[PDB]
Amino acid sequence: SGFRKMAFPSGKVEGCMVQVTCGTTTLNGLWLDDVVYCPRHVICTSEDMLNPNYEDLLIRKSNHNFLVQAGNVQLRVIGHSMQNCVLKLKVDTANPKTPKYKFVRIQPGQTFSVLACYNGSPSGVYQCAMRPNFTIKGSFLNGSCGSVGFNIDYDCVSFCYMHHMELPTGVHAGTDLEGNFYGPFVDRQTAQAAGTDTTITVNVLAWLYAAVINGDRWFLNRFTTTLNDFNLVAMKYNYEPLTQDHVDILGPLSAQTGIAVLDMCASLKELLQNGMNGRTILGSALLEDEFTPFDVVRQCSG
Amino acid sequence: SGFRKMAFPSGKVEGCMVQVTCGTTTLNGLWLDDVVYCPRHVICPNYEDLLIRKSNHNFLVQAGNVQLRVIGHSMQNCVLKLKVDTANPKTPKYKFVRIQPGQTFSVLACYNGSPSGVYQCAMRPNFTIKGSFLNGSCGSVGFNIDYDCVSFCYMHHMELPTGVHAGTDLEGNFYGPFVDRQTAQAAGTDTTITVNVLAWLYAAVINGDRWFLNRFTTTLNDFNLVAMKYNYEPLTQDHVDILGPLSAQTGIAVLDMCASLKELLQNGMNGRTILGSALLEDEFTPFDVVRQCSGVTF
Ligand SMILES: COCCN1Cc2ccc(Cl)cc2[C@H](C(=O)Nc2cncc3ccccc23)C1
Ligand SMILES: [Cl-]
Repeated sequence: SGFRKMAFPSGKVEGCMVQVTCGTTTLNGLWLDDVVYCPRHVICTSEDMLNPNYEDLLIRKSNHNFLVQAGNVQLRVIGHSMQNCVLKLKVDTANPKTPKYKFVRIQPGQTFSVLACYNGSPSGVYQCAMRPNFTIKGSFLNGSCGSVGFNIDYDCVSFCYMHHMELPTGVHAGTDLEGNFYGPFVDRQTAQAAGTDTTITVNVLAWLYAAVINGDRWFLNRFTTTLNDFNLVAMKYNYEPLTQDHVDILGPLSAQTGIAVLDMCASLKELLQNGMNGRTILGSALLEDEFTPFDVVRQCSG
Repeated sequence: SGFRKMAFPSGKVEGCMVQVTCGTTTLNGLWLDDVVYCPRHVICPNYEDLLIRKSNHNFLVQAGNVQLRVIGHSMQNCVLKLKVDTANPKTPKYKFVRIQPGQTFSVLACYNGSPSGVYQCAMRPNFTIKGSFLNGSCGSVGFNIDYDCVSFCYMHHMELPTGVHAGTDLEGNFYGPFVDRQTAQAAGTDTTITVNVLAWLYAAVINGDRWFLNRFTTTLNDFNLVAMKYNYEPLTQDHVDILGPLSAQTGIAVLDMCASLKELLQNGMNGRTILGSALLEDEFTPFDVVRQCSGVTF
């Protein structure tokens, strides 16, 4: 029993964190084999931030301008290339602690663990989700740039996020490990804003199935709904549209508990209408949307 | 910006998890130097009578794919200490510490000697933990990281009928009035960790949430009369002293923040949230708030 927001063990990722220094700027890098991946804005200075020409800034750099630190040992940079908004620093030593890894691009609603780092040193780990507005509600201070998000399904580390910036609302923007940003964001200090955020419907439904598996059935009702009538109601509460793919993905949880997806949808409809009325679901007074159907299956069963 | 339930990096602890098998039972062990620590119920009760019948070769210890050979065994309260032939090369700088209720820690939940997840939790005033554990999770450990030193504070033993968890410190002494036996046991009535809620209200202020603040103050005695009415733990002068740095950083006296908490308890949140929560959060200590709102590394 018990349902906690659970992060992956960070050990495999800690053994890859390095500190990257270019001039006055210091941030984190990911050392995998003989390459250190870090945000390309490490080469940017004071005025070179509203409209930086990264190709023009990088051509002025030599390998010895980049100081890379792995614990107390300094790594020697022997090459550099840019791939979108990531800088790839070729180093003269391959990381012996390199785990079995993959670079994956995630879709909104997917979850991942974050190893928050400062000066190449890991300070904490937490679980979070790619919001539908492509931002993450993380916990990051100055110097956390270059921190990474990951999942460790089986013995392999899937890197899915690298942190680049904080938006004026306090939420965070970053890229996949190939340097492509999530969302309409740019690694420029221009006026940017996160779009209106919505609730991840498929995730809330998965968390309601987790509550049923853990013995909580107070919110269930004798009603069902059509998928169309559910979406019309859900849109009014700023909930993401629920698709037929989401219904198919909730299939295993539906068969395990004996509650049809559209039956669970009717219960969510009623929760949105009534609120909780002094009650909680899995120790929460709000509807939790940062657990996917896969996360529920993983923690509630294996 | 941002305030998350943050666990310590588990790397140093992952390198210590092993699988312990005795007869039909399989659980986790903590391999530090040449000793593997695990719950004594792996041999299951008269534990002295059960242990005298076991030989070293009855305990199968697995470290990844490598098998460790047991060369001795002894009991220390409710922990079994299996002497092994090989010292763990991944042994970190460590200490065994006993924590007090209200103190927080990271839990590296494991199954079959393999770490599967890490989460943050607190020792409840009723000495239970609201964890997330399944069958096979026994022997999973709780820890804090202090500079480069890992302080092990918890070893999981059992789940109570309410779904909450009971375990011991690494010296085998249980937290709470629990016993390691299949019998009728219940967690006592739980209370809210007042000093922790106040620390989390200071974290909300640092993150720009000030709606709950007011012009009022209270006496420590008048606050404790109200707090006792709402199943909150008594707030002591030590708690007030510990909240000092957060009070000076935000400019809100502890008894001023206590007057805000009094109004939240009597009047509720009124459709509003604090740090994305509609309930008052009590599993962040004043030190957890300071460490996260300053970014200290390990
Ligand atoms: C206060 O001045 C911040 C200026 N930042 C402007 C900016 C613009 C584009 C890009 Cl890609 C990076 C940045 C930098 C940035 O977002 N850094 C930070 C990251 N993550 C949390 C941060 C919390 C606080 C501070 C800074 C954070 C620096
Ligand atoms: Cl995905």
